Amino acid sequence: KKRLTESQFQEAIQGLEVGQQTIEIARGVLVDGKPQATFATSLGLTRGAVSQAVHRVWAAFEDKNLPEGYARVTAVLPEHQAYIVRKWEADAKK
Amino acid sequence: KRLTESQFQEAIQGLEVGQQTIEIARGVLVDGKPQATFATSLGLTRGAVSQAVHRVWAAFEDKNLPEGYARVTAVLPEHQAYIVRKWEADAKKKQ
DNA sequence: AATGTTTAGCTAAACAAG
DNA sequence: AATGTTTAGCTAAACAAG
Repeated sequence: KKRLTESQFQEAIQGLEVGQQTIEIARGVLVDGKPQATFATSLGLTRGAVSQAVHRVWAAFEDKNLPEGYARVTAVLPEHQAYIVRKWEADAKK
Repeated sequence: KRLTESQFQEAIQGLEVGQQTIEIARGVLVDGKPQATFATSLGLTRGAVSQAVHRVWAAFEDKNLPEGYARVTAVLPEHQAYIVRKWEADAKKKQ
């Protein structure tokens, strides 16, 4: 169970193109710790829809909290360079 | 954007794709038909037909990269992101 | 007018976790 | 059994270009 403080939630949704329903679901789950099931029930949504709603806000938070100084990069690379990049990632993981 | 039937089959190889999307994508990319023809015939929105074409085109773009090349995404220290950006230019210059 | 695009958001239903 | 995740495929409706 991923959780956010209100401060972290405010950061997550600042500038985010997100509707009121998604905000309410995400706050209830991530900030208040309520089950996603409660919103699926009350809003007449599939479990997958509620899962995606929480994920949209979580993903936004993650994008604003990358390690200090780090950049996301995407590139088409030859085999040996692609290997090096994946190994930088793998070694950073563990 | 246009494809031969061979390129089209390459595009969809290993792709999870249903026949309706295959029909739309072939019609547009291979046979050169407007997307509009499929929105009408299949009762779909324009955006659905546009996405259908996109799903197969994107798959083709990945298959059609040079042998041994791959699209990688990573979150890295700035200096390593810099190295990757340079490599990306080196690869473009070679191709 | 006509045609094609973008993306937040949702479905279906298999799947993964609890 | 209940609950949460994934993703090709869909719409909505606003935007892009002619």
